[PDB]
Amino acid sequence: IEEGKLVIWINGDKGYNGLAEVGKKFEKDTGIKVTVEHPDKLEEKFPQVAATGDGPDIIFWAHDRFGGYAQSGLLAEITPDKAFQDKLYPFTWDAVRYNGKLIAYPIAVEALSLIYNKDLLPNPPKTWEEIPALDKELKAKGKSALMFNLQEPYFTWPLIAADGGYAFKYENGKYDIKDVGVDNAGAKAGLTFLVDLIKNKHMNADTDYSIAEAAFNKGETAMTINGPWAWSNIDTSKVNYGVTVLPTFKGQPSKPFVGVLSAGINAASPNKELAKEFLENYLLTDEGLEAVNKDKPLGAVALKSYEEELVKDPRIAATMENAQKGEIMPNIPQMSAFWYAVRTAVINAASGRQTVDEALKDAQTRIEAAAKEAAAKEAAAKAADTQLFNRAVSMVEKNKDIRSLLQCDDGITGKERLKAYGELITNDKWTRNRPIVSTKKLDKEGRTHHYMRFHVESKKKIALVHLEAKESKQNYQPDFINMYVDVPGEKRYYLIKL
Repeated sequence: IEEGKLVIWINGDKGYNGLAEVGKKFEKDTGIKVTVEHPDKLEEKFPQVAATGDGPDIIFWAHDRFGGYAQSGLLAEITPDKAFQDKLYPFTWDAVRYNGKLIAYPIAVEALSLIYNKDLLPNPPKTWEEIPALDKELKAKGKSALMFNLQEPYFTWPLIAADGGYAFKYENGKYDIKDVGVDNAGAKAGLTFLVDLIKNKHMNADTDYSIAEAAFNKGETAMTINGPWAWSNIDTSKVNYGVTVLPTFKGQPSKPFVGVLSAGINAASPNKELAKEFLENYLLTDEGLEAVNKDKPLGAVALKSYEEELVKDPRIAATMENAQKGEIMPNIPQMSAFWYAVRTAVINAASGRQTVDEALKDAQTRIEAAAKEAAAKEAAAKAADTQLFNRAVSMVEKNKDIRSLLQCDDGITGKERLKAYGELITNDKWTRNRPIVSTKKLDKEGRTHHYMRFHVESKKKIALVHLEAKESKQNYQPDFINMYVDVPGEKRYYLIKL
């Protein structure tokens, strides 16, 4: 990655010519060249090139893919101040957090809405419960009330979640991956309502994306559930349509999954401050987003000032309302198990191959099984820190010069047993437990650097040890490249220098 310029990757269905115009304005004002590219499979290539210290400085993609990048240490923690954060809707910041850290800037927000035919239905239903009666009325006119894709859980989840289903619990700013909400009472109630619509012939278990789109766009059904990617085909159909809040179920909003197009900074980039400057001062502004939107519509946006302009279009207002009431898509890898399992559950419940309770219990079990590891990854990460600490403690306590600085009680009867432990303030947080931890950065070459501090104590002195270790390409264990000890009243002592 070249220092003093920015390279940006974004998908080829986005407004990349518009983004390139924001880049040319940045360059006009600052002298810094901005190059926008839209390589195919950028989301698969990114983690491969970033790990070698290559790739773009900034990547734009749906927020949920960034959890895996962050787990791999490939995204830099971003540093917007609180004034900047207050310029975006607060829920959007929840979509770009991993391990308690902000790892991308939210740009736009997408979610399913209720799309309705204003000529058949000028007053669409506020509740799911009223849809059976409305269908009876529309059936008498040779129409139906509602058709939408029943094959895919992304489309059926909004109803299943409404009364309390959820993929994984989000609480205290993070996911509890072992806390899955697929076979709880809320999910059962929503899926039973869906299956009852099918049993009562208000919907057909075979309806899929194409069949529902064709019925709505031909004026055969009064409503569908779909997202903003579908609006252009309806425009061509000339159906007189509106877009509105999804119906409530048991008095609770339907909860569609929310996707937040976000901009992440490559952890290996030598241009992190330039990327922040571009993103905060040029892109996430009314003028910057307008330029992107004019090329290809962003939909609803995270930036309050520009969203307040876009909602002149009530369809955009509806996307945002549904998104604010929705479930942010989780950014953790066990969602692959969620999709696989809930897809079978909903198909089987809708076909009658299983009951709702059996279908959802089987799904819940499969997801929990998938979630049983993942402890393992953070456990292994912690054990890597414990190994760095134990190696460093051994080096320090074997060093004659450091023992002397610590005024160790050593002599013919024995050597003093030193204690070692972490700090009371760790990453600016009160930690009475004195934890052993490192922080990580990626260098220009994509190699991981680990930074750790800990105390060593003799009866006479308590010192602070600092170390930096660098990932090895030959060995599992990293190499120490810097290590020093500050003993009060003494000169800093380097065990390893540079």
